[PDB]
Amino acid sequence: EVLTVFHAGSLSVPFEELEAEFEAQHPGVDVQREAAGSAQSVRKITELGKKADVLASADYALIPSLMVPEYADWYAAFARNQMILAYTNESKYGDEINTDNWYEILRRPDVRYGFSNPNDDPAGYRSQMVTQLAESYYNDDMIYDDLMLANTGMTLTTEENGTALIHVPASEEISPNTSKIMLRSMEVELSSALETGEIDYLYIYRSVAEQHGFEYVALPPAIDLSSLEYADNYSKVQVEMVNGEVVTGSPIVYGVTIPNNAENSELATEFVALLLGETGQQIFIENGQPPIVPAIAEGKDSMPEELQALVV
Repeated sequence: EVLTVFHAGSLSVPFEELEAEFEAQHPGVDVQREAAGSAQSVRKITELGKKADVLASADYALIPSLMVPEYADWYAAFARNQMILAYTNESKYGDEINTDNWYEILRRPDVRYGFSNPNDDPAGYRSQMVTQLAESYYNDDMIYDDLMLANTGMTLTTEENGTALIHVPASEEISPNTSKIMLRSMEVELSSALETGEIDYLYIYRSVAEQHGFEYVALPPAIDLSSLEYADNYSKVQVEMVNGEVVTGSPIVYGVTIPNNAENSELATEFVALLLGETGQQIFIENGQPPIVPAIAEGKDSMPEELQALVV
């Protein structure tokens, strides 16, 4: 039989490992994964009329926003990403750097750091969010100014409600000081630059750092966008992109559901049980995407009995 799984691209490595283990436990089963962007994966079900047994989004909130109640009765937040500061043995002051002093290292004139385009890449605007949130955490109101405002065409205003608003101009108008910053649209250019020592530090997800074998500084959960419990702190920063669209600091949390129109719901239950259980947990730990344990569910009383045992 066949199990159809639509998942976010960033879930590819762990879901590959899940496919292998699930097929090893279930001989006759053919797991057919489709990797795409999270919103695209959801739209396949909600707009294109495609049938999937499992839907996994890199933004859990897309499930209640777009699928509930017509296509989903429940969802579970099961893992997260986290913003880190990646480096290598070639990075200046790598021996010194830690969670307490990372921004002080970045302040040094000879240190160069990379981040993605904040207009086009979530990792890009997230680099700005994390840096701004650092100010309240470390009691230093010049971190964002020194690192970003002084070296780019990005600006900052304070909204009437106390929220920090970062303004990103046209990509060609960001015009970074290249002695301090490497800014790229394609993240692989930045990871390559870190590998060769062209940059010293790189704002990227933990998953990416671990995949490349980079060292990294773990950042406080209050600022690193990893934790559901710090959602109200993350929301204290917003980023306005050139087009006018505004994004808000929020947890980077993965969500899963079995769609209401799944063709093999019973088999889907067993797959999600593997994902939420000890096997899936370790797989996600190993890919730098820490699991939420137990997973946090909405619509728990509408979930299969087997899955209810695996959620809060």
